[PDB]
Amino acid sequence: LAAFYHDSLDINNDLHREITAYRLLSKMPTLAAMCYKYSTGQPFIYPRNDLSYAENFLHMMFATPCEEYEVNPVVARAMDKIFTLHADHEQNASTS
Amino acid sequence: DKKATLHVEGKAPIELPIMEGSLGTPVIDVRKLGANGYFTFDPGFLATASCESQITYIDGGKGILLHRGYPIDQLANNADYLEVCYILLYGEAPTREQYEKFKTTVTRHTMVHEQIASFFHGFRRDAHPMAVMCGVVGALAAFYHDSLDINNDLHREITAYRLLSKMPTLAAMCYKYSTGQPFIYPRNDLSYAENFLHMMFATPCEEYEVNPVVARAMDKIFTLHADHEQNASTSTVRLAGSSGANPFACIAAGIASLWGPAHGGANEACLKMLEEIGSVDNIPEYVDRAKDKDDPFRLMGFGHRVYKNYDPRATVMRETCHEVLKELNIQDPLLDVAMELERIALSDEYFVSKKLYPNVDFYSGIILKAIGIPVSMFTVIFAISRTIGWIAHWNEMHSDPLNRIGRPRQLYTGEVQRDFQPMHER
Amino acid sequence: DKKATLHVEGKAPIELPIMEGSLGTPVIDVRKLGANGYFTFDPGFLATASCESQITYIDGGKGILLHRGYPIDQLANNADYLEVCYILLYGEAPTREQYEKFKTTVTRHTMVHEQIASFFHGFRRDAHPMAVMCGVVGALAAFYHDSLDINNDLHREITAYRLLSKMPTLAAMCYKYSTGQPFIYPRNDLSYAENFLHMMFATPCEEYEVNPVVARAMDKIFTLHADHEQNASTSTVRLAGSSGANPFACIAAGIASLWGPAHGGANEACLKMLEEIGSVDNIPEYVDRAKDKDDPFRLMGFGHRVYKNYDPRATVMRETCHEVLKELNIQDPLLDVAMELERIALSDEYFVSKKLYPNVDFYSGIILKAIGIPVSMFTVIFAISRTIGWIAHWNEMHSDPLNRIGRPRQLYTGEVQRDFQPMHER
Repeated sequence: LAAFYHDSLDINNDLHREITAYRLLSKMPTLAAMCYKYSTGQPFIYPRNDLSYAENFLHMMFATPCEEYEVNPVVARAMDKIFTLHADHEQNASTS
Repeated sequence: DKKATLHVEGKAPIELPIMEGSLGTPVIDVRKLGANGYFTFDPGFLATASCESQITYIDGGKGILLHRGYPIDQLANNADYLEVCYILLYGEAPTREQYEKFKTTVTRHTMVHEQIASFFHGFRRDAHPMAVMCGVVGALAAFYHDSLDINNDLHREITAYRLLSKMPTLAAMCYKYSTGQPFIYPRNDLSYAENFLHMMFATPCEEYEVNPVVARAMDKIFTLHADHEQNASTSTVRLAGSSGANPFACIAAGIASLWGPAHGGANEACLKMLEEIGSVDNIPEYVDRAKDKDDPFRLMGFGHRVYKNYDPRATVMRETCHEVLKELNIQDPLLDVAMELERIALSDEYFVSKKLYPNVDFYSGIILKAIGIPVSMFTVIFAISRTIGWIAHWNEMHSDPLNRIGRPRQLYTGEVQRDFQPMHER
Repeated sequence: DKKATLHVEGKAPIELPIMEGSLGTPVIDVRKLGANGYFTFDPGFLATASCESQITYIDGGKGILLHRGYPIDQLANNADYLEVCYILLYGEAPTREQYEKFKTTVTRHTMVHEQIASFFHGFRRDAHPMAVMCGVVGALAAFYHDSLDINNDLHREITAYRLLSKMPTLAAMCYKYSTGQPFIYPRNDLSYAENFLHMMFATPCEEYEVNPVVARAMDKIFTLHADHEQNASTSTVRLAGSSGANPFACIAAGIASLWGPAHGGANEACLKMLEEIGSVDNIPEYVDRAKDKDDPFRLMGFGHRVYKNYDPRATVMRETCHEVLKELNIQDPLLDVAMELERIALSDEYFVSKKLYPNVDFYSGIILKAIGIPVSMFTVIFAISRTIGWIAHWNEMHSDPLNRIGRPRQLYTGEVQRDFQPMHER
C-alpha cells in the first residue's frame, strides 16, 4: 500500500491523512481475509455492499463460490464486539 | 484340496496346488515353479492371475458383470454412480444415512486448491487433455506426498475421496483450459453428474441449466465404466503401486495406460467409422467392405471380444442413448447412419448370426457427441469413471497379505557372453 | 522341441511347449492354458516371463550381468556411460565415428525448451524431486504428442535421444528449483557426467570446476544402474506401453514406480542405517541387534537378494568409492562408521560365511552423500541412469511381433451374485 500511494500522498495535507485513514479502515479486513484465502488455497471473495462491516469480514473469510454463505448474526455481533474491544489501548509497544 | 502335476521327461512329477474362487476359472499355483527350474511364458499375462480380488467379476460368455456381487444392470437401473462408488469402496450397499454422509463428504472435497488450479498454465492450451490430466494428477502427488502415509488405512480412505471428488473438477478444467474459457466452480446444490456437465459447459454469461435427461445419461456412463476387473490400466495401477508408490502417482500411471489408443480409443474409433460411411446411401457398400476379410475396413462398435453374446451394459446404454436423442432431437447425417446400422444389426441374419450387436462403445460415443463433448475429451471421461475402480483395486492391493513388489521374468534371446574390448583397441 | 505335460485328475494330459533361450531358465509356454480351463496363479509374476528380450541377462547365483552380451565389469572399467547407452540402444559397440556422431547428437538435445522450463513453477519448491520429475516428464508427453507416431521407428529413435539428453538437465533443474538457485545451462565442452554435476552445483558467482575423480564416479554410477532386465519399473514401462501409450508417459509411469520406497530407497535406507549407528563405538552393539532375528534392526547395504555371492557391480563401486573419499578427504563420523563396517564384513567370519558383503547400494550412497548430493535426489539419479534401459525395453517391446495389450487375470474371492435392491426398498 505504501508503494502504491506514496506519490499521491502528502502527509502535511490533513485531507490526505483523512483519506488514508479510510483506506486502512476499509481495506484491512479485505487483506486479512485474502491472507486467509491465500494460505488455504481458496479463491478470494469480493466485498458485498449489502453487508455490515463485521458481516462482510466473515463472509470474505468463509464464503466459497460453491453456495450462498449466510453469516450467522450472533457470530457477526461477536466479531463486531471483538473489533471494538481491541480498537485502541493508549500507548503500548505497537502504538508507540 | 486337488493338485495338478507337471511332468517333464526324466524329472520327477511337480506338484502344483489348485485354487478355486467363489466364482470362475480355477488357478494353478505356480509360486514355487522357479525352484524346479522353470518359469511360465505368458505374453500379455492372458493366462496369469496376478492376484486375488473381490471387487469385480466378469464371465464374458454368460454376460455377467458383478460389483461386490451385484449385477451391473441392477446397479445401473437402480443406483446413482456415487452409490456404486460406495459399493466399490466398502463392499456393501450403503444405508440412506451412510449414503448421505458419503455425498456430503464427496461434496466437501470437490473444489481444487488454487495452487493446483495454477498448474494448468504449465501446459499449452492445445495439449491433449489426457496429457494435461496426467500432469495434473501428478501435481496432486506432489501436493499430498508429505501428509500421506500409505500404511495408514485412514489416509487411504481420504485419498479415495480426494480422487473421487476432484477428478470431474480437473476434467472440466482441462476442457475449459483447452478452449480458453474460464473455470467453473462446483455447485453444492447439484448432483455429481449434474455438477460435472455444469463445470464443463456453463459460462459466466448466463444461468446454465443442466438438462436432467443428459445428467441421467452422464451418470449412467460413469457407472457403466466404473470398473472392469484386471486390464491394462488397472494392472498398471497395481504393478506401479506394488513398490509402495504414492496412490496419486499410481492413478497417473493408469491414466497414461488408458490413453494408449488400444485401451481408451474405442469410442472414437466408433465415431470415426460413422464419419467414414458419411451417408445412409453408403451403408450397404461399406457393410460389404467390413465382410471382405482382406479389406482393412471393419465395423467398430459391433460385437465384443469378451461379451461374445450379450453385454448387459449395452442394453442400458442402448436405452439411455435413445432417450438422449429423442430429447435433444438432433438432425445430423451421422446420427441417421448410426441409427440405420442399428436397425440392420438387429434384423439382418448375418449380424444376428455372427453376434454383431451394437455395443456399449457404439452407444456411448453417440451420447457423448450428441451432448457436445468433443472427441479429445472421450478418454478423459472414461478416466473420470474408472478412477474409482483404480483406487479400490489399489486399496485392496495394499490391504493384501500376499502383496509384494512385482518382478516378472523374461526369456533371454540375446547375445551370449562376449568380451568387450575398449574402443582404442578396435 | 520338448514339451511338459500337465495332468489334472480325470482330464486328459495337457501339452505345453518348452522354450529355451540363448541363456538361463527355460520356460513353459502357457499361452493356451486358458482354453483348457485354468489360469496360473503368480503373485508378483515371480515365475512368469512376460516376454522375450535381448537386452540384459542376469544370473544372480553366478554373479553375471550382461548388456547385449557384454559383462558389466568390462563395460564399466572400459567404457563411458554414453557408450554403454549406445550399446543398450543398438545392440553393438559403436565404432569411433558412430560414437562421435552419437555424442554430438546427444549434445544437441541437451537443452530443454523454455516452455518446459516454465513448467517447474507449477510446483511448490519443496515438492519431492521425483514428483517434480514425473510432472516434468509428463510435460514432455504433452509437448511431443502431436509430432510423435509411435509406429515410425525413426520417431522412436529420436525419442530415445530426447530422454537421454534431457533427463540430466531436468534432474539438475529439480535440484535448482527446490533450493531456489537459478538454472544452469548445459555446456558443450563438458562430458555427459561432467555436465550433469556442473548443472547441479555451478552458480553464476564463479567458475565451477568439476573434479574429474567425481565426474568419473558419477559416470560409473550411471553405468552401473543403466539397466536391470525386468523389474517393477521396467515392467511398468512395458505394461503401460502395451496399450500404445506415448513413450514419455510410459517413462513417467516408470518413474512413479521407481519412487516407491521398495524399488528406489535402498541407497537412503543404507545412509539411514549409518546415522542410526552414529559412532564407531556403537558398531558391535548394533551388529548384535542385526543378528537378533527378533530385532527389527538389520544391516542395510550388505549382501544381496539376487547377487547372493558376489555382485560384480559392487567390486567397481567399491573402487570408485575409495578413490572419491581419498580425493575429497572428508572427515565425518558416519564415514568412519561406514569404513569400519567394511573392514568387518571383509574379515569377520559370520559376515564372510553369511555372505554379507558391502553391496552396490552401500557404496553408491556413500559416493552420493560425499559429493554433496542430498538424499531427496538419490532416486532421481537412479531415474536418470535407468531411463536409457526403460527406453530400450520400450523400443524392443514395440518392435516385437508378439506385442499386444496386457490383460492379466485374477482369482475371484468376492461375493457370489446377489440381487441389488434400491435404497428406498431397504
